Amino acid sequence: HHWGYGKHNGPEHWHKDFPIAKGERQSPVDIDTHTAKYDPSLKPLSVSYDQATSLRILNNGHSFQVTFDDSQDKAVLKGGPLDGTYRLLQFHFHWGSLDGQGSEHTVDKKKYAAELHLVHWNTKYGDVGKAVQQPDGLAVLGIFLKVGSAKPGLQKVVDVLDSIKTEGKSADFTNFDPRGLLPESLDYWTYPGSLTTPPLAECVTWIVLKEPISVSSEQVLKFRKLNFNGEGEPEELMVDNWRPAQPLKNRQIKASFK
Ligand SMILES: [N]S(=O)(=O)[C][C][C][C][C][C]C123[B@]45[B@@]67[B@@]89[C@]1%10B81%11B698B746B814B562B%10%1143
Ligand SMILES: [Zn+2]
Repeated sequence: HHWGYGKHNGPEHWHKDFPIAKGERQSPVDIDTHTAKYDPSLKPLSVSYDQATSLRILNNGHSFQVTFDDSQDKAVLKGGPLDGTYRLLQFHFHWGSLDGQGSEHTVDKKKYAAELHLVHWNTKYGDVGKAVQQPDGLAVLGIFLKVGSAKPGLQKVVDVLDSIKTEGKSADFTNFDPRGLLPESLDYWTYPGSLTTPPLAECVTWIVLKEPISVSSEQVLKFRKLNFNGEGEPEELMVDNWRPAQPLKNRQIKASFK
């Protein structure tokens, strides 16, 4: 049992191969908006994506991901709760079988239809493998998706998903601008946590934006046509690829806004 999201290999099984699943700083979590403290010392987040170079889009058996050139400081996250500079490696999504679930973080127990993660790693550690071994190695920018109006900036992604239906498939995905996926406000919540997929490493500063983006029903329906399986294996829709909320334990969620 390679891990997944089903009855026999899903999140409640992960601790057997990855014991840190039951650790002290696991993600995602419920963001209780009334308990999160406004921290007037938190800086605005700096998102510098003007020089981003997308490379490929890939179905990895658990999500689909757009990968970027992280060999230079072209698309970087700085400021906010972070020290130093974090390079964009990839983005991917988590989504549901229906619109009432799909997000990993929840807000006062509310689930969104999907959640976008933009994954960045701290350049002081030189590469992402080294960064995942450090408590401040990664910064993941989390954006909620609700269903309503279409997101134009998402359409270029949606339109190539038919070409990466099954696990292992990839395609050229150049000149994609991730600025088109961002909401107006960069107000955020932040807390120390983990990767939400194996190996569940406790290396992430989470930055979760308050404002969701709206996507259309037709856009999310295309997510739901992807397959967890490889080509030629029984077809199993890539849906509900989200880890549930984990215990907060001894952590404080801080808000950038009043
Ligand atoms: N859902 S989420 O946003 O929390 C997920 C972020 C996963 C980022 C990739 C980290 C990795 B995985 B293990 B070690 C590092 B080296 B090897 B494989 B390579 B990938 B890279
Ligand atoms: Zn993720």
